[PDB]
Amino acid sequence: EEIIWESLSVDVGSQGNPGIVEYKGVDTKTGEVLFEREPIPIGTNNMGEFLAIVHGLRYLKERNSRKPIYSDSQTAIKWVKDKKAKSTLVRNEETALIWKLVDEAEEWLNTHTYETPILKWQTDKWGEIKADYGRK
RNA sequence: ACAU
DNA sequence: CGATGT
Ligand SMILES: [K+]
Ligand SMILES: [K+]
Ligand SMILES: [K+]
Ligand SMILES: [Mg+2]
Ligand SMILES: [Mg+2]
Repeated sequence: EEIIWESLSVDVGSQGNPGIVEYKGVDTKTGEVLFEREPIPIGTNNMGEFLAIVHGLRYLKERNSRKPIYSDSQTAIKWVKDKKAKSTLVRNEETALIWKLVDEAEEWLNTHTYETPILKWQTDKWGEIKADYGRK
């Protein structure tokens, strides 16, 4: 089982969990940063990992790319498969922004199609995903 | 347990 | 050490 180097890798970064959430997507081979989301003041790790995959799907579809997406998040991969983000984060004025983005990402999944393979990055074999923030 |  | 999730 080898890395598919022609791929997009995504990852979340946070200050606290729940806390400030951001994410980015990079070229798996070169590490070139392809997109970065502006920090969201309160969210969870798994909400951010979900948003990152969905953004990757939208980014690749816009560019007519058949590349797969790597994520290290078992949870977010399943949420994308199900088209449903099963977060426990409370809904209040401070979490409204992240919940709006998650709701909108789900809505995009339910109104669009894609063949993009969403693959588990095997951290135990390969080390940290190329999109990692280096904060742990 | 596993993945973050 | 704590949190988010299956
Ligand atoms: K990190
Ligand atoms: K990891
Ligand atoms: K746990
Ligand atoms: Mg991750
Ligand atoms: Mg990471």
